[PDB]
Amino acid sequence: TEYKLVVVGACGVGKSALTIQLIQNHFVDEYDPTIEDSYRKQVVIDGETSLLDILDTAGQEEYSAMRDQYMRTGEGFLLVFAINNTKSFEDIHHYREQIKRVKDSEDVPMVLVGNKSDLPSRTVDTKQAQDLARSYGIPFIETSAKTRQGVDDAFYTLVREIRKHK
Ligand SMILES: *CCC(=O)N1CC(NC(=O)COc2ccc(Br)cc2C(=O)N2CC=C(c3ccccc3)C2)C1
Ligand SMILES: Nc1nc2c(ncn2[C@@H]2O[C@H](COP(=O)(O)OP(=O)(O)O)[C@@H](O)[C@H]2O)c(=O)[nH]1
Ligand SMILES: [Ca+2]
Ligand SMILES: [Ca+2]
Ligand SMILES: [Ca+2]
Repeated sequence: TEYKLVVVGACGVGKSALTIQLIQNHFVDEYDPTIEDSYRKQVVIDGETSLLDILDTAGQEEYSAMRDQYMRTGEGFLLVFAINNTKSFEDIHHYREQIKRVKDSEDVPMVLVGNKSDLPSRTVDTKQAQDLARSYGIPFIETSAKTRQGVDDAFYTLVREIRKHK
């Protein structure tokens, strides 16, 4: 079985860093903000293997029929913010609504990902993230692409969410 995962979130939250840690097991500090490529990876989850197709999104702050098309094939979404960036946590709501639009559906598999948990200076409290995730009916996973903490879990959890949805 194959699963199409899409990684979304505001500029600079760690979309590309998270994805490259999962795929290539290293942390990148300066990854081109315009590159929007897909990656492949077979993984074993709860005894069952899947081929993961992960679409790293980028682009400009704008509507794009082209991007809508690449994202409509997504079966699950990683909603990423950075714990030291309040604006990125506020954008989460807008990302979820855009997903609902492109998929014409309220119950798309999704996980909320609070990235950069290695950093000391957090502006977004765990409790606000937990309540937001609670209201959406989705899991919330803290991660650090730098240390690799939570990275497998973020993606593995999204796959479980997709599996349950069928
Ligand atoms: C630095 C490059 C980068 O990482 N960026 C730019 C920003 N790009 C987007 O968010 C692209 O637009 C979307 C991405 C993913 C989805 Br799902 C939907 C959309 C989209 O069409 N819109 C229009 C309104 C948007 C918005 C987002 C946040 C706050 C307010 C409005 C997203 C990430
Ligand atoms: N401390 C820390 N820095 C990160 C983490 N993830 C990404 N970064 C850095 O934050 C910046 C944004 O990363 P990037 O993945 O390019 O953001 P994107 O625009 O969402 O793809 C880069 O300089 C990364 O090296 C993390 O988990 N912890
Ligand atoms: Ca990127
Ligand atoms: Ca344009
Ligand atoms: Ca409808």
